[PDB]
Amino acid sequence: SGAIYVGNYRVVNRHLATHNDWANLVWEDSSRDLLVSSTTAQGCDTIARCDCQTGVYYCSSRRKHYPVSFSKPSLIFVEASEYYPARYQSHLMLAVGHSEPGDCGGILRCQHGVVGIVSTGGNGLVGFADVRDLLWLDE
Ligand SMILES: NC(=O)[C@H]1CCCN(C(=O)Cc2cccc3occc23)C1
Ligand SMILES: [Zn+2]
Repeated sequence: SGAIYVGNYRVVNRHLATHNDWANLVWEDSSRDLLVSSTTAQGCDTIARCDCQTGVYYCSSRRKHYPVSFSKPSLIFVEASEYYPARYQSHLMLAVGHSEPGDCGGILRCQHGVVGIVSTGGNGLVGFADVRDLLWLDE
């Protein structure tokens, strides 16, 4: 579990979105596993606007932060799940690192701010849904 809070927005994994998130929907994309909903309170996360390929993520299943090198956002095949059929997930970045299903929502950050959130994993890999292209999150 986990979310990004920036301005009047809440960014979460689309497969973990709540009834409240869907009742206050701003935008959602199944191909990215992202959903953004509106909030009454003000968010203070800084979103990174960069092409960094190194950063640090939070891994809830270990209660620890890990440094990682990660790939550029791209279309990566993801096996079928209870939430989606087998498909290519777009805007996804992979890294070598520990992850378990409950790790989704953990933030990945570089020196510039929030890069994205854990969205996939398995076999010593961890996948992050990128958020750096969503320029509208700031205004
Ligand atoms: N974006 C998707 O389509 C997700 C939906 C839920 C399932 N999923 C996973 O990758 C499950 C998983 C296994 C093992 C380590 C994992 O770390 C994070 C997630 C995960 C794909
Ligand atoms: Zn950066």
